[PDB]
Amino acid sequence: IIEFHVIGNSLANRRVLLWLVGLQNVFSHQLPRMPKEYIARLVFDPKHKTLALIKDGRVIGGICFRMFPTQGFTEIVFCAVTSNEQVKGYGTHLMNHLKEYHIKHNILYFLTYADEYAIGYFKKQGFSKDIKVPKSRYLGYIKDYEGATLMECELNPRIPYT
Amino acid sequence: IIEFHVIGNSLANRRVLLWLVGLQNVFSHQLPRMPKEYIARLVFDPKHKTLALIKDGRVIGGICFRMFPTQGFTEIVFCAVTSNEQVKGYGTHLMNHLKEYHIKHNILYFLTYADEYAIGYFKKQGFSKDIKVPKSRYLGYIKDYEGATLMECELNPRIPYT
Amino acid sequence: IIEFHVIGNSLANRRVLLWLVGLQNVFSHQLPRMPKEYIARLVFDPKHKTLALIKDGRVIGGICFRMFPTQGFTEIVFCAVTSNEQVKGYGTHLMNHLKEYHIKHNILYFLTYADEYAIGYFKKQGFSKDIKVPKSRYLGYIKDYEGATLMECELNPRIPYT
Amino acid sequence: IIEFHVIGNSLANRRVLLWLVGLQNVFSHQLPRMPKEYIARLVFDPKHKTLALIKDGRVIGGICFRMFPTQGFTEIVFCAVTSNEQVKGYGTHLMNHLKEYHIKHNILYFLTYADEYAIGYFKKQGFSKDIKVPKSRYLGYIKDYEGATLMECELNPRIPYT
Amino acid sequence: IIEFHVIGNSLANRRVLLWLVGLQNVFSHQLPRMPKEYIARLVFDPKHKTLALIKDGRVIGGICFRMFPTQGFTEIVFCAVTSNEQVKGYGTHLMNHLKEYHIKHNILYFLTYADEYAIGYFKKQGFSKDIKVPKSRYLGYIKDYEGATLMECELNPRIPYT
Amino acid sequence: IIEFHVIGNSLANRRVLLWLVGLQNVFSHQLPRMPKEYIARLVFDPKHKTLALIKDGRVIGGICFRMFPTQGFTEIVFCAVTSNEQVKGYGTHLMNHLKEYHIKHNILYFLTYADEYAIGYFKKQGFSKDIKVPKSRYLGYIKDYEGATLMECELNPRIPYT
Amino acid sequence: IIEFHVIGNSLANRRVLLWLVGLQNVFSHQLPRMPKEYIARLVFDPKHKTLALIKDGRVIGGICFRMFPTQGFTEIVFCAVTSNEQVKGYGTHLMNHLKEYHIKHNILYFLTYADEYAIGYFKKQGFSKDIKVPKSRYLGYIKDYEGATLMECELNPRIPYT
Amino acid sequence: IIEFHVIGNSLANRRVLLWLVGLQNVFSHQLPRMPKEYIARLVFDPKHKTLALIKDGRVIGGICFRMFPTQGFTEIVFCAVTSNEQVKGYGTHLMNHLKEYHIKHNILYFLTYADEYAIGYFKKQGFSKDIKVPKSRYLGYIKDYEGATLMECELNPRIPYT
Ligand SMILES: C[C@@H](O)C(=O)SCCNC(=O)CCNC(=O)[C@H](O)C(C)(C)COP(=O)(O)OP(=O)(O)OC[C@H]1O[C@@H](n2cnc3c(N)ncnc32)[C@H](O)[C@@H]1OP(=O)(O)O
Ligand SMILES: C[C@@H](O)C(=O)SCCNC(=O)CCNC(=O)[C@H](O)C(C)(C)COP(=O)(O)OP(=O)(O)OC[C@H]1O[C@@H](n2cnc3c(N)ncnc32)[C@H](O)[C@@H]1OP(=O)(O)O
Ligand SMILES: C[C@@H](O)C(=O)SCCNC(=O)CCNC(=O)[C@H](O)C(C)(C)COP(=O)(O)OP(=O)(O)OC[C@H]1O[C@@H](n2cnc3c(N)ncnc32)[C@H](O)[C@@H]1OP(=O)(O)O
Ligand SMILES: C[C@@H](O)C(=O)SCCNC(=O)CCNC(=O)[C@H](O)C(C)(C)COP(=O)(O)OP(=O)(O)OC[C@H]1O[C@@H](n2cnc3c(N)ncnc32)[C@H](O)[C@@H]1OP(=O)(O)O
Ligand SMILES: C[C@@H](O)C(=O)SCCNC(=O)CCNC(=O)[C@H](O)C(C)(C)COP(=O)(O)OP(=O)(O)OC[C@H]1O[C@@H](n2cnc3c(N)ncnc32)[C@H](O)[C@@H]1OP(=O)(O)O
Ligand SMILES: C[C@@H](O)C(=O)SCCNC(=O)CCNC(=O)[C@H](O)C(C)(C)COP(=O)(O)OP(=O)(O)OC[C@H]1O[C@@H](n2cnc3c(N)ncnc32)[C@H](O)[C@@H]1OP(=O)(O)O
Ligand SMILES: C[C@@H](O)C(=O)SCCNC(=O)CCNC(=O)[C@H](O)C(C)(C)COP(=O)(O)OP(=O)(O)OC[C@H]1O[C@@H](n2cnc3c(N)ncnc32)[C@H](O)[C@@H]1OP(=O)(O)O
Ligand SMILES: C[C@@H](O)C(=O)SCCNC(=O)CCNC(=O)[C@H](O)C(C)(C)COP(=O)(O)OP(=O)(O)OC[C@H]1O[C@@H](n2cnc3c(N)ncnc32)[C@H](O)[C@@H]1OP(=O)(O)O
Repeated sequence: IIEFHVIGNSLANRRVLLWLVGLQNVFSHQLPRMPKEYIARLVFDPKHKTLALIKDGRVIGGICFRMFPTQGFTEIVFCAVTSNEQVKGYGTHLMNHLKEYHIKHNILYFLTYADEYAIGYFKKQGFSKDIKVPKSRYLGYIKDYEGATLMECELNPRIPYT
Repeated sequence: IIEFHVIGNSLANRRVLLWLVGLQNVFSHQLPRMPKEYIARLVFDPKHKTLALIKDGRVIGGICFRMFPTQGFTEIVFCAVTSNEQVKGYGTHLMNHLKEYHIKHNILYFLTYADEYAIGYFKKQGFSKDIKVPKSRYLGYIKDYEGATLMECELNPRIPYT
Repeated sequence: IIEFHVIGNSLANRRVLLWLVGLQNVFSHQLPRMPKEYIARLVFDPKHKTLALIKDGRVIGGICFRMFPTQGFTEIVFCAVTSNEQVKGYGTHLMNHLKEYHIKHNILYFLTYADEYAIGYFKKQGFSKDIKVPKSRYLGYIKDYEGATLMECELNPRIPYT
Repeated sequence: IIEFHVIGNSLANRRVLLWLVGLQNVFSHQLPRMPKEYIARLVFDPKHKTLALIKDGRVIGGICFRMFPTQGFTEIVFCAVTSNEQVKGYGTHLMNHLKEYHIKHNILYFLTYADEYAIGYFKKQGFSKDIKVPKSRYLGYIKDYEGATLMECELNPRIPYT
Repeated sequence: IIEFHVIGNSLANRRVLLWLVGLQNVFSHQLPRMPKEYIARLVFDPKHKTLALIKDGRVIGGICFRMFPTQGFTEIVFCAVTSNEQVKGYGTHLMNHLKEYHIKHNILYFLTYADEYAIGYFKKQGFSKDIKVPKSRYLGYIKDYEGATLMECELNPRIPYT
Repeated sequence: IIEFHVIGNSLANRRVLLWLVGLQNVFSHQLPRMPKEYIARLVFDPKHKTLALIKDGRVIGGICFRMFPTQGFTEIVFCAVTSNEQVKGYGTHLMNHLKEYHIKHNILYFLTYADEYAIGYFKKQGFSKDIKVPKSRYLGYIKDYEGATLMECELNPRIPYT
Repeated sequence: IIEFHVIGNSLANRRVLLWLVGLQNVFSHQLPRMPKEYIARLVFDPKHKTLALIKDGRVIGGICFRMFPTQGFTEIVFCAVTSNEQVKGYGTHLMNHLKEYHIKHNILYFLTYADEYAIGYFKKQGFSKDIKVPKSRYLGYIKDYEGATLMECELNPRIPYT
Repeated sequence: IIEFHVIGNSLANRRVLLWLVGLQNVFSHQLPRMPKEYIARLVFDPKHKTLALIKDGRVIGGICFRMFPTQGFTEIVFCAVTSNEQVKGYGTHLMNHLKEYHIKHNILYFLTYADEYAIGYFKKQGFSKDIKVPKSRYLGYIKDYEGATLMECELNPRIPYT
């Protein structure tokens, strides 16, 4: 019933392609201040990936992220769970799966910009406002959001998350 | 800078992909009573095409259609122009380009179902409630919408439309 | 553990082969007035497919059908669930999965010939004795059964069935 | 030694060639009011086939027919058994083999035009003057013979014929 | 018209496929205490062959067997003739054709496990309860049937059986 | 999420590799009187296979076995379930899956040597101290353990095990 | 009449080659203190690109830039519009197009050295003397100009520039 | 009798594969607080290498390390010598060989995290708690261990170590 797939636009077949459109749709509905062409541009950007959450063949949530292996971290671009399936643990399950996928790729730091509506969920996911990654390593790589709060999560590679 | 392109999923691909994502977004917003997943599935269906209206590199309108050359007609699936570009003649220019395209393919009949709000636009584009195409030729081919009005446009192949 | 597989003799696989034999066995036991070699011929006909119901690796039911995309409908040939798995919702889930599969293929009409003993099951699956598909479109394509009654089900492509 | 072969010109070829010459000769002699050139043109037509009755390596009878699978029927073009082999059941065995062949191809309707002398043979083979196939389905496909009688045979796919 | 074909699932053919299904049907009807899926698995096992008895194109009997050339014997798995063709010498002709086939392959011993109901048929086909093949050569190769009795037939390679 | 995979070194490979490393670790911990190097050499031996019990992507149990198809039996080399997953039926489900796998390969005899602590588990899985396979067939093929008890399981190919 | 092309010397055909010579000519005339062999070396350097401004097929302006994706910024090398076409908005249109091209490549920082004659135009283009890119990230990558003023423009990827 | 091989999982043959399993075994026994799946994941990670110490064909020690040539250093992941072969100089010989291998690859800095039980051996190997590699160069690349002590060894490329 529940699935997890790290998908993305390569160079993709139709089932993954419609999953990406669903992801772009959910991100738009759940993040109205983000321009939909901006969401669509990043979701289909080849350097971006999306951990998709599938229920009975249908997208119900996902995390869009940008891996920076040469810089040693991943940027969290979009997080969303559809309106009626929220407050059920799916958001935590998504982040946990993202953490397990990243320790398997030996990337141990997440960076993200959270506004006031979002900061609480990231704190529950283990993110902090104390940033260990040096500014010279993320500035110009992650996209800055003025007025938002930069937040960082450090992963433990000896711990299982799923 | 105004452009018209007949595009669609098959089997510039990345720019066609984002165009198809932009068309699915414009269609979904302008046709809110249509399911978004239904729109996406048809927009990316291999047997469906979309005439995209591109302005300065961005999607601002389109007509999704499904050609039935073995039956002698084309089904008009979705028509939409983004709100800020409406009442400028783009919907008329879109339909005229679609007519010229189908005359080149010896397809001279458009079929569609218009609800109470859209009937007036199709009337202004030459559509009629009198259907010359026999029911045995379109039933089970076009998608029926109960309580909507079946409309037909017959194209003149000797007339220029653009 | 229950799965749904649209299988059929191509040109195949041993796991698919033994499922087809199991389907031929179940159909024949549940339809004793059908000739076994007639069931075998259709189940193994390359133009026929069967949606197999697999519980714990073994066949327990299925629906054999013939798609007529150029005609706009699909003919339902055999429906059966093994006797010890009947009256559990398996026949209904089979029909619903078949409806979803045909929506993705833009075939929106089912036609079938029901016994006096099976006509009740088809009425519950939404079938009606009112046939919208013209006779000139199904006669000579679906297999006629003198004495039985033609039944038709129209599918809504904007609705999810599974 | 009795043999039945479905043969025909395309795109043992030399023995099939002489069989086709023998069939054209038998057809011409048994159907004297048919033009010989007309018989030869259809016997060697790529879209036409002939079920040849071979006895000890020699043609003694045949049924030339044209399959219309897109229309759901087959046109019976010529039927003949050489004089010395008539009234032995070969004409009945020929038609029965043709029926079994068409059931394997999901073609369950024969159409033909019988003059006053041939109607009786087709009646004994199950043909009828009542035509279930709609006129819109056969007009302009089968060759019409004015003042002859259109006859139809419906085949039962559950019955063995050989 | 009666023929003998040593067939079996290779790696096949549709005519061979439907014969195998017919054999699976006949074996199962004539051996009701055998699980159908067990019969199906062995009939379609690539190490198993079946000598099919074909009367007028359709299966009416057969013998399924497993050759063990490195062990020096063949195991007889299933023997059946359809009920309306029994008591006609068909089962005896099947056994004789099987014996001839194995002489050409230099396998001179048959082993089998006979019911109290079938043991009489095997005695008539020359089988004996005296087993010359050592236990160390058949145990773990032939399928044991607790309660049944092992029976053995030795073939003379200088004798014609058909 | 429970999975069963038959894996093994030869000639997903990296995930099979880590599975084989996980199996060697589980085997070594659960069988401390076995040399770790001996376990690793057999787990990675080309002629040895392992049925791996995967739970949520991680090895939690397995049966290492060596098939002797030319001799008619399989040697059970190592059986283990990790401590935290014991007494849940996994050892029984592992053996049942191994039995179903071997019936598909016409191997109907398991052989193993059980010490005083493991005899009871094999008894509950149908093994017996009475050995039907002749000594001439297994001596020098299975690895002997002096002062351990040779045990044999005979599988019924007509019974379902999963 | 007006065009925009991001061109450059690869490893270029003749129309682009003459565009590059025109660009080198305009940069020389508009930047007399820059050695012409230095301008020519950079314009034809493969790691450099030039956004060319074409009027009726003729180069009238351009920006030569060096992308440093691994460093997260682009260096602005040469900017010029021909003498008679200046003070018409072309310089702003060029920079805006450069910004749109760079947000599409996820590079969000421009760096440049402006002398006293040039600082005012860059201030109107959104450049600032407050430099957010760390010195350790641009020193040795961009070419230093003593006495000139380092200037930086940060791009917003959610804003359209053309 | 004594050997040294820099081995690792590529994309490895069986002798190297069993050496890697032995290395994973020794690291587990000698570092019990390190999860064995974590040790196995890193030892078989393609970006990791292990300098293996072989005595008479058997693994008796090794250093697992991660080269970061783009960062200018190597991370020391696991060091171990089997229990009975310790305090014999093998640990120093291993590190010396690692140093010689790294000056040949022009990497002149080692970084590692040592707990209280390990700090003394690294001090004897020339490691120091004064860290010359800037934090911006190793943070997020080497795996941090809270409570452990970061330690650094600088190599001299003009000195022979073996
Ligand atoms: C800014 C941008 O550029 C980025 O970087 S990405 C954009 C991020 N923008 C959004 O995503 C907005 C739309 N939102 C959603 O789509 C979903 O809302 C979530 C956020 C995906 C949660 O997914 P979800 O609802 O499945 O979460 P789940 O069920 O795991 O529970 C969550 C546990 O966090 C607690 N909590 C505290 N504060 C919040 C909060 N603000 N939102 C949600 N939960 C919160 C809650 O109270 C429970 O904690 P508990 O009840 O256990 O104490
Ligand atoms: C399957 C089936 O469901 C479909 O296929 S979904 C198609 C229906 N999709 C929508 O409903 C989406 C929301 N809508 C729009 O996206 C745009 O509205 C349009 C419809 C694309 C017009 O495009 P547009 O605004 O560019 O039109 P354009 O400027 O060419 O002028 C058009 C001339 O028709 C006059 N007119 C009269 N009645 C209507 C009417 N109901 N709607 C629009 N115009 C109308 C108008 O007043 C002017 O009249 P004129 O000035 O010529 O006398
Ligand atoms: C057209 C022709 O060539 C074919 O293709 S052969 C089709 C007919 N194939 C057979 O004859 C084979 C033998 N049979 C079976 O293999 C099974 O019988 C089912 C039905 C095929 C499997 O379905 P199943 O047993 O899993 O049923 P499921 O539980 O899903 O639905 C149960 C709900 O159907 C209601 N109902 C009403 N009338 C009937 C009826 N006549 N038979 C069964 N249920 C009926 C019942 O009153 C309940 O209604 P509810 O409980 O909802 O109130
Ligand atoms: C496009 C359209 O123009 C055509 O497609 S051209 C087809 C017409 N081509 C000819 O006309 C050629 C000359 N003819 C022949 O080549 C042979 O004559 C036949 C027609 C091939 C019979 O073959 P055949 O002689 O082997 O027949 P067979 O032995 O199977 O028996 C048949 C049973 O039908 C009885 N019967 C009743 N009325 C007739 C009749 N008019 N003709 C033949 N039999 C007839 C017969 O008395 C026996 O009756 P039963 O004994 O069963 O009661
Ligand atoms: C080992 C096991 O895993 C297997 O592989 S399953 C083998 C057993 N499969 C069945 O049970 C299926 C159901 N059965 C059949 O499908 C058919 O029954 C036959 C026999 C398989 C076909 O053979 P058939 O019927 O064509 O017989 P045919 O006419 O050739 O020989 C007839 C001569 O057998 C004499 N006779 C003595 N005892 C028996 C006996 N028990 N049954 C039949 N005949 C017997 C009879 O008295 C006459 O003797 P005669 O007339 O010579 O004096
Ligand atoms: C070459 C030769 O050396 C080998 O091949 S090495 C194989 C021996 N490898 C070990 O020794 C490793 C340590 N052990 C384990 O890794 C697990 O222990 C098991 C053995 C994998 C059971 O797996 P498991 O714990 O999942 O078993 P599962 O839950 O299926 O139940 C099993 C039912 O057998 C009952 N039972 C009675 N006696 C024993 C016994 N001695 N051991 C286990 N169960 C036993 C139990 O009480 C329950 O009885 P029930 O509840 O059915 O009445
Ligand atoms: C240093 C080097 O290593 C680099 O890094 S690259 C080398 C840069 N060296 C040159 O390029 C010298 C030659 N120059 C030209 O080739 C053209 O002159 C431009 C600069 C390409 C403008 O192109 P253009 O003339 O098309 O500009 P446009 O029409 O967009 O107007 C421009 C708006 O900036 C206002 N403005 C303020 N100060 C200046 C200024 N110094 N120059 C031009 N405009 C200026 C103006 O007053 C209007 O502002 P407004 O009037 O609206 O307030
Ligand atoms: C933390 C982790 O994430 C890492 O980063 S890796 C994990 C490191 N964790 C271990 O490896 C624990 C298990 N351990 C071993 O597997 C072996 O124990 C060694 C460490 C490989 C030595 O190998 P080895 O025994 O062959 O050493 P060798 O014979 O060269 O002598 C060594 C010379 O260091 C002196 N010494 C002082 N303190 C220590 C100490 N703590 N351990 C060993 N020697 C020490 C000793 O007294 C003699 O010095 P001397 O006697 O000459 O003054």
